[PDB]
Amino acid sequence: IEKLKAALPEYAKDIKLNLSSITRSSVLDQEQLWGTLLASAAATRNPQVLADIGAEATDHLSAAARHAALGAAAIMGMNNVFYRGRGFLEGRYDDLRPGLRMNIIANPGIPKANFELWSFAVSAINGCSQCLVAHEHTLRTVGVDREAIFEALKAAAIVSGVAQALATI
Amino acid sequence: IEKLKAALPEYAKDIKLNLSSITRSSVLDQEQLWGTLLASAAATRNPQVLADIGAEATDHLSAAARHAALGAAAIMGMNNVFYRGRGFLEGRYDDLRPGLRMNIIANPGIPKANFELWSFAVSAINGCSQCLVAHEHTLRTVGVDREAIFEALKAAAIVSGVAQALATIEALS
Amino acid sequence: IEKLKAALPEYAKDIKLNLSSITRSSVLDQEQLWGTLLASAAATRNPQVLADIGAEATDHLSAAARHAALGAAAIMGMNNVFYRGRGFLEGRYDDLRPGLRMNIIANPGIPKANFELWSFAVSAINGCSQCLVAHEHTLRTVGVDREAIFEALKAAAIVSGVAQALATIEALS
Repeated sequence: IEKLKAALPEYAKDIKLNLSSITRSSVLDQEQLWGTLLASAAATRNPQVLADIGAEATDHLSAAARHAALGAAAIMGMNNVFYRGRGFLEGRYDDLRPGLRMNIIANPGIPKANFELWSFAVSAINGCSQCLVAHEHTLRTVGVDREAIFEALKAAAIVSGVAQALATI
Repeated sequence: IEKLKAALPEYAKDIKLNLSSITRSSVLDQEQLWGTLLASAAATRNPQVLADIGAEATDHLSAAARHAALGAAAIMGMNNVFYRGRGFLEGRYDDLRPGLRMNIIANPGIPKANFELWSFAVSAINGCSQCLVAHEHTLRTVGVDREAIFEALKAAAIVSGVAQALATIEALS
Repeated sequence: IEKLKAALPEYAKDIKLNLSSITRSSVLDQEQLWGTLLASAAATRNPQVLADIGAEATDHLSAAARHAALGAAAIMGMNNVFYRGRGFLEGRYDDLRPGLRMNIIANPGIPKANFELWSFAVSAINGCSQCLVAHEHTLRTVGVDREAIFEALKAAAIVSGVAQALATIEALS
């Protein structure tokens, strides 16, 4: 949403400059861009941005896609915490069974190439490496350029910057 | 708790099933099962979520209990930053008095245990290993199990997933 | 300050003494302690805290300064995520070219040795080791004392504790 680029303060010019440029590249198609932009935004917790990018991510994302990217955010929210947490315990709990349900990572709808990538984005924002890494893997395998994956990280990072600046005014 | 479940969308079923399972569970002291779901929901920072795990906790915890829980998140919000922080600085700050009071550490009511428990929980939501390890090494001393610390982590992670799941819908309309 | 200290609960007793203690600081400046305080509040994302600190802020800080601390939080918000993610990938992308504009960092408007203190404090709140370490290195290079940097870290953690503490009350009841 352009009203979103317009809401950014003047001491956060860079973020604006980075938002209009990331939100209109090409390296990623539309479903991969807006899909990541949507996932990242719900992950910032700033509803302003989620409402805006989402409104824009309707003329690009499919009905299933929207739910997908939002599901990714939902489920990485739990996992990013779990795995990073276990990871900090020197493997001392790797034996138990997490029990956490997550049939959705099997994507329950939409291509994994995209699901997986949006999960990357979210993991980048939440700060969980044991997840950021495996998704870069699951991706790299199914394909996806090293360029596309990087741009997504750039997307997560820029969405996070917008959230912060809009949350300072 | 049961109310909050009809909230999540069709795209977050896992979270739902996940939420009814962690509480339906019985791996730890019912108390340990709420000041952890509480301190944790408080850690998430979602107002809606903190309210529900606020309702079913109304004496589901021992009054001074909530104080300990909610006090765990509050004091950890400080600690998880300072310590994670000092831990990134190559140890060039390991000898400076972090004149930060945290006396609540000598927990109020609740015996100095479940504190380190939901404390541990909170540390997970915030991502501070430095703390997460100490509260675990200590928890594994006051005779606290391990399936229970694990159970706590599952709890911490699930509420966050519930937080994220909710906050997205709570905004869009 | 005072108005914010009284809004906090009883159990958050330790944070109180902390914000109160961090407030009447000598270690850092008026501009320093306050851009940090201001940038940290913005970083905790808590509306109320940004407001109380801002209100008091625009009193010890110049417009160019208040804007700088807010720009730091905004820009670190982008950078703390990118750099952290790239480090998680183990340099396997360390030179793919970020292509992310900054410069607010090159020239923030006010003296760097203050903008850096502010970016540092925010990187501690977001938890980016790559950034904290860079900004901490930079700081020493330009003359700031580790006591001062240590003071900024504390500020950030204490402010964080405030946000967390005030957040729960604001939610429940």
